[PDB]
Amino acid sequence: FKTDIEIAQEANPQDIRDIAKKINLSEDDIELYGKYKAKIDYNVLNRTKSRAGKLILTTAINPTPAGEGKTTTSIGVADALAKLGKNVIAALREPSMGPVFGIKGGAAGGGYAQVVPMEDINLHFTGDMHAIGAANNLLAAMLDNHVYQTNSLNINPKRITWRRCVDMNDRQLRNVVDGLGKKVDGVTREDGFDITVASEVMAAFCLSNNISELKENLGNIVVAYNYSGKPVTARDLNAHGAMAAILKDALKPNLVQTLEGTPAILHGGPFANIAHGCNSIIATKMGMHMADYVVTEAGFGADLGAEKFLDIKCRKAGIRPDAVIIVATVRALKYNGGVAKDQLNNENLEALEKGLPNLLKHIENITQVYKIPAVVAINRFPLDTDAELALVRSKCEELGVKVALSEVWANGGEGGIEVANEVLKLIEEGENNFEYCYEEDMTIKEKLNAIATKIYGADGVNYTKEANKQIAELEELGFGNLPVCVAKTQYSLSDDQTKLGRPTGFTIEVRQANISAGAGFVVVMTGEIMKMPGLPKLPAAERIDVDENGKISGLF
Amino acid sequence: KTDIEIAQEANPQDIRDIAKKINLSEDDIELYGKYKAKIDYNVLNRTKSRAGKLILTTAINPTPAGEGKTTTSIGVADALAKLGKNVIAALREPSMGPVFGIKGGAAGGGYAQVVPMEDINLHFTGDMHAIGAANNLLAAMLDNHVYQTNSLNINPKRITWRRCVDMNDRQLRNVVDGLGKKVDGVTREDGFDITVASEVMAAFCLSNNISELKENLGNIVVAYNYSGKPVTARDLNAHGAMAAILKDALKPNLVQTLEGTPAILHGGPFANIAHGCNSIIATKMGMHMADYVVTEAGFGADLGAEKFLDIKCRKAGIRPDAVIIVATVRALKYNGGVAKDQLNNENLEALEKGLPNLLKHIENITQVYKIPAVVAINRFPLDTDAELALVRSKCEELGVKVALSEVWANGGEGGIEVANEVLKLIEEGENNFEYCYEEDMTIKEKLNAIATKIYGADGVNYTKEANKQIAELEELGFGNLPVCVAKTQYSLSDDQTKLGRPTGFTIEVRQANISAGAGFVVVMTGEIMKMPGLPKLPAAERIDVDENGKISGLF
Repeated sequence: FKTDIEIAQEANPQDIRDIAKKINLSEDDIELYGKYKAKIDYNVLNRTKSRAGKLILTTAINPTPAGEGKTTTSIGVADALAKLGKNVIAALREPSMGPVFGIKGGAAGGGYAQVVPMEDINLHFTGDMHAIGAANNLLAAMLDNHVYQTNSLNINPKRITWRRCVDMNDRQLRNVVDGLGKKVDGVTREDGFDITVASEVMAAFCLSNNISELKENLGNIVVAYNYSGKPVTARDLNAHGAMAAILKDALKPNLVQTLEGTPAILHGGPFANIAHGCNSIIATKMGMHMADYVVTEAGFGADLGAEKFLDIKCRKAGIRPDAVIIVATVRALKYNGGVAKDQLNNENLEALEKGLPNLLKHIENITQVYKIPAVVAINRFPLDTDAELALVRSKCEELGVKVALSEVWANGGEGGIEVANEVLKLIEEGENNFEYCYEEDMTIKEKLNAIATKIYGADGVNYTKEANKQIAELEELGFGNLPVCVAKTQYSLSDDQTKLGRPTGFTIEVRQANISAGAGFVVVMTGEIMKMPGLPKLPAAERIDVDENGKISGLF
Repeated sequence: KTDIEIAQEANPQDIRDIAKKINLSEDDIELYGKYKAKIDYNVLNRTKSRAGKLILTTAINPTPAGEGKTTTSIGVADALAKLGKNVIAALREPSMGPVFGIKGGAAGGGYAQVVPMEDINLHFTGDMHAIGAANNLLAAMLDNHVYQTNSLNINPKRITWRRCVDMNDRQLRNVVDGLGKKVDGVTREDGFDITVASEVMAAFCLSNNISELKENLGNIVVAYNYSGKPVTARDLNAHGAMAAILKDALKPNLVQTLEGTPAILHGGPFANIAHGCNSIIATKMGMHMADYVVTEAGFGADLGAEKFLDIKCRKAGIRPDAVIIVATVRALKYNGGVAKDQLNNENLEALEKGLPNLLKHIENITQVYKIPAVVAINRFPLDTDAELALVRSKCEELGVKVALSEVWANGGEGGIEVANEVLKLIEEGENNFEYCYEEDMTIKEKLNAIATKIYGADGVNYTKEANKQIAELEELGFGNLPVCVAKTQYSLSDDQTKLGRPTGFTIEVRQANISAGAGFVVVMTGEIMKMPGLPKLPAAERIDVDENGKISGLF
């Protein structure tokens, strides 16, 4: 048994200039950040011909307390396709540095399906998070400056929605009052900080097809409302040009590699509840432009990440997945059947059949609602009996979807050959009549009803009085044509985190709706959301140390 | 031509070729593009030093118009390269915040610049972001400790640590945080500084290595307990994580001048509440990789040079071999009573009235610190030969040559006269370097030595709160540390209107604070703005990006 850090330290990563050569990138097309990291110039998309690569989307069932192994499968499949002689790129998200100092930080993946360098990725990496935060906080500085100087835009201070950010888990900054002191020290008002990955800049950063669309999206950001009730934008403050300049280099995707030398692109990392939870469009487009196959993923389960990948990202990017990988484990399905977190290692065919409807619902959503070829990837554990694996296979064969066993955590690309070959079969043969869940012409409530009934399995959607008032205001201002991003719990298809398996007779309770005009969707809240996490009693930072030679210990 | 046209028309060499000039291998540097690199600080442990000489560039008290101190440092470095010397220019990295308020600007000016100018003004190599992340992590765990248990018995009204952001945001000067539910923290007053004002930056620049950085960060006093005792970052188990955040940032950044001379940019603290010099690691790396190092200190010789010598050189164990004092005829005539609009006209009477300012800085460098000095005059076209002869005559009486500098328009060729006099001062080797005070003196004795010897004051006056704060610092054991005086830079006194060389004045001290991480006591003679504000029409409104990602409007 080797830890993930031991494995990353014993692997021999190639010079990134050689990794770039695998995808036909020259020295003038990349900017080095050391010998193991590089940023890819996004202008290469204009002076090279596209390869029209295939898009493979990795999703999973609803998260369980001790699983969440979507990324290990994405990397293993990418390494597997490389073993089979394919030109493949893995497209993933960059994690937030903040949580590393609270709860222990981890690898991009795990076991022998990792991305290297592990230490840099968890920390500053190539500086993307700092640039997003600087753009977010510049807009806030220019907003408060306008109100302080003249307020010729007639901004109402009690209606300012823009919040500052920091890449730290600091509960102290959730609710603040600033602008205190002398008359030269600003205008007093209530304010607050989010974690940087929660900023709307991050969502617009990840949903821009190029630098021109980024500057336009940043300008459309609604930061406040005037006394007449009309939105005030970053463009009204003449700030989006400076924000785009701060993000000029950050928008270049970051090129790294897996343990086996497979090219990997890490770019962006928004939330999967108040945002779409996918990596940037630029990274996915660049992969499809430079490679024949692209393996990407979406956060949480297929009811949240895959739904937002298809109904938000793919719509704005003009792309369509050719195959979908649905990751699940026998332990996770038995958890949906009533087994506690301590009894999962024992064989239980009865609870496996009670939790299996969860996997079956995600299969029906991908294959019958969106009409995309799918394959179930089971991360096999040693104590998984042949009767348990045969039951999951039989119930999935009834829906026309194969079940491939995955062992990428211990064997790397060799553990994903069975999944990769089934994906290649789904791409060559098998139909793809990709359909969205809803259409843009529908109203906000019609789109919410389409998601809850088709995807979640609910009978309908209920709204609070505040929700009905906010939604109607959005319709009057012209935001009813945009997609909706539902912020609900990930542990269940419903909004109740205890309804495991496949709930039926339930309804969705909507309590808040806000506009993210930069990214181009409406955030609909079905509960309370923590946009700024807190530090525990004993933060992981207390164990982090540096020796006399500059070597970091205690990160993991 | 503007500074951008000169920087855009220049052909910068690949940074790997610049590294070869200073005997750096490929494994000794980390590339940030082909024009920037970070130097592994571990090279100082596996290679032998060249024992390079240290050249300090300072100037007279700043004037509201001319500011060519950095331009002279770069021009002289290029001049020494012309003479066949192995030279490195060591300078500071500017703050990104002000770029969005007023203009962004060149590292230098004219034909004495450092390239790439766009990256230096913006994210550069990410050092500023790392300084801010460490500052804000310590603040997060400080508030977290009080929220969880407060077993250290921290008094919230006595928390001195402030958060930071690299933006000119006046809104964050005075805040109240910890509001809301019981899970949202402990309510208290707080505030933000600009990142370069953080104490992390001063300790970052005053650490000889990564081990000293982690120890200095641990000594940072963030608050006081109810018993009046200091609470440190080490008490919070925070300095290990802070040093990790700064592991790569502590590596000096390698760039180049317009003429290919190697240049190192690292650190940039304030020159009033801090020492206003670049990092010790950068200066040590320069002396380790080159035979001559040209560095500078912010503001005039009464502030930057005093803190470079009495703080930086003390903690680093180095001593400058020569000092360059930069001045202009317009600046000296400004100290003589001429307004900002009448400076282009000849005025030999006002030139003699403002010259005592330059003469005072010469006496401080040569007679108090006993360092060879040379005056570099950035010559303007309307400077008459009679004006240049008067400045020369008054300086020859003090035993200091006057060399004319034209590096702004001609580059290294304009600084050959300055460079040759520096080498002449160096080839003698006589080192009688003395500090202004000694560590065993008390805080009040150290302030009196600075005010009388350097500033020219009769003495130092203190308010009752200043006497109370200083006495508290003495009880806690901080009286053995150097002092960093935070006063106006436009005058030798604390009154910004007393130009020239004031005589009958006294220094008024109103507050004293401890920066135990950096290792000095900050003494203010007035109010200091640690968070600047945006103007009515910020330069950010002119910044734009085209369809290919080219930035316009930065300068």
